[PDB]
Amino acid sequence: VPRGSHMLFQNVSIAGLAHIDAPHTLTSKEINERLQPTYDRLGIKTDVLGDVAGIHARRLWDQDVQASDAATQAARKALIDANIGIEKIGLLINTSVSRDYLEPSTASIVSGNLGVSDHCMTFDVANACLAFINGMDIAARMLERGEIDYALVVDGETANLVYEKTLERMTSPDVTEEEFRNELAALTLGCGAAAMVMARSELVPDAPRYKGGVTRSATEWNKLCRGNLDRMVTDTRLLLIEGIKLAQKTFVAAKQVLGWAVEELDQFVIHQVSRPHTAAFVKSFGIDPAKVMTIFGEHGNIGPASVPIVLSKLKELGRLKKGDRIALLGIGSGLNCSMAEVVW
Amino acid sequence: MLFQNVSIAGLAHIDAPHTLTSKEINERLQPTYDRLGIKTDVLGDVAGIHARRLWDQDVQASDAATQAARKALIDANIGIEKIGLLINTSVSRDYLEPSTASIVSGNLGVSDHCMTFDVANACLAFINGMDIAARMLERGEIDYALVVDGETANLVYEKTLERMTSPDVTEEEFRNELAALTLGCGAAAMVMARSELVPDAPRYKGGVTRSATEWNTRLLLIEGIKLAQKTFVAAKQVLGWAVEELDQFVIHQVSRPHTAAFVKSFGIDPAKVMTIFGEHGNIGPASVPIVLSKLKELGRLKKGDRIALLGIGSGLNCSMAEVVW
Repeated sequence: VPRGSHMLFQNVSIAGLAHIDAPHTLTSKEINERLQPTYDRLGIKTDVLGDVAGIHARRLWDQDVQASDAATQAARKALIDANIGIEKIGLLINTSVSRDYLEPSTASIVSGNLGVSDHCMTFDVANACLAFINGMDIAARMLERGEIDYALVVDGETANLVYEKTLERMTSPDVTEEEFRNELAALTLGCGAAAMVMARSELVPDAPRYKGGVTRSATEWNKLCRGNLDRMVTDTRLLLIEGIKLAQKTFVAAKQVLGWAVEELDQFVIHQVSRPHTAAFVKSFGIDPAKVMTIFGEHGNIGPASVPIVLSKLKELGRLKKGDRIALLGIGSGLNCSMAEVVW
Repeated sequence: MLFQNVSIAGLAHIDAPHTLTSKEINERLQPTYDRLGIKTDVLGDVAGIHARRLWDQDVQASDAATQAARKALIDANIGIEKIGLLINTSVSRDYLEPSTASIVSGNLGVSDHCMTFDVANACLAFINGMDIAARMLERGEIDYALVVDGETANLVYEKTLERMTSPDVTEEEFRNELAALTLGCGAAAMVMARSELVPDAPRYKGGVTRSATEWNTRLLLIEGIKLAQKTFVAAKQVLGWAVEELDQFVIHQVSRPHTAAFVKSFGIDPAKVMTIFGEHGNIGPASVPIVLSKLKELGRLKKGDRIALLGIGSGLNCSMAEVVW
């Protein structure tokens, strides 16, 4: 019986993938030492970072590293992984939450750094921690159509400033319990970068395929997590609960359009938000935890770069083999939930 | 191949309510002009910007984009429940996270199927957003899309005026900051749709982009125009473009010198280039759709009119697209 493609992407591949780990380690132990007087004043006796959130360390850049710098570093690495020159790139999309300026785009700055040709289309996409997937989808539609041969999706996150200013606010003798709780999740963020080269499958016959997938939203929850360059406020409780509710809705759609059943997927590359988020997600959908790599523990939450960083790390570790069915998914501020598939 | 089944179902713009005249601004800058020995009225006489609009205090980009979106929905005569994609393309943004799109969408009450995100690309983003939406519409992923753009500049004026009139500011800094005093507030939204749903609606054909990211305001001019020429050459090949066959050019709204340079370089009839920066200043990526909406509202657009949407944006980037009314 002839069936439709369910609008999944055809002939779109992943030609190259790379990640950058930021150089300076900041441990939760050091952070707690700094916060201890405030903990004591608030009567907080558990390690809310290392034991509850499950984050033991995260990485930071130097103060003077911009989103675009980190993104550029990842891009050059991904180009090498794809064994192609920048002159072949017809589209470059930057998907980071971190941003150099209001304008021009961070993508234009990265493109300038790399030396893209005058045919290269560039722009930023912003959608909290799901934007890398959005950028992949945007690139995929052009590649499928045959408009371009290769695309770069890039993402550099700088959390230095938010750490600096949050730690200052959270150690004020005047800080309230409410503001402390509001800003706590900022201390689970991490720096890092990722880049991906995507291509028409014709050019890279043995490369992984990207099929795309599905999205559902609950934009009535757009206030749950709000962040600027120096401050992030989060309702962690509702983020968790409403996130899981939305994911259940998305999974139903995934089953319909992707044919997903959890036992048949080989890897789940998921949003890296916290141990409790991960535990709840895995438990909600009856996922085998062995199929869910996490990096939150030593890198924290790297926003929209998290997913591709985890994928790149799976690649470098030799965890992925030809034929493996890889679920890429995330819940991001919005609220939004996207689920997509890669066949290695 | 150009897009064959992508149409414009609805279009609206919002003019911001408060006028700040350049004469009013100038009275505040006079002492500083004198100090630097300038003498020239850069805003009024050079840039040709005599006024711009400002929102009420505490209007956010999302608020302005929401007002426009509601008006565009009415223009399209559809309910919010029909929207499957909402893209926000504004330079102004409420936060880094979440997207300004999600906030506008929460204000409108979009459905749980509605995909949203922001696109940022200086003054070109609306055209980028249209193109992204067109691709989804064409593939049958959605039936209707909103592309929205709300720009706020209130804070810019307060901050910049104070800063530029402070002691020790150089002629260099002062002139750079004058540029900020050409920015205006405003909003626009467009409903795009699959054509079989809206026969007789204008059709979006798509377009071309060229970039000069090596260039990353007097230079913005010449280099931008050079980039535009390159882009127009490409446009000729994908769109069948010839200057004399286009009925309107809807362009980035930056200044008189930018506009005159563009018109002269391409040998365009200035009557085919509506401008609004005289009264509204530079509204960033909202400028193009605001001008298109004003042309529509004013009865300037006729069935079969061939319309060039184009912008020269920071990057440098240049994008051109065609709408057939």
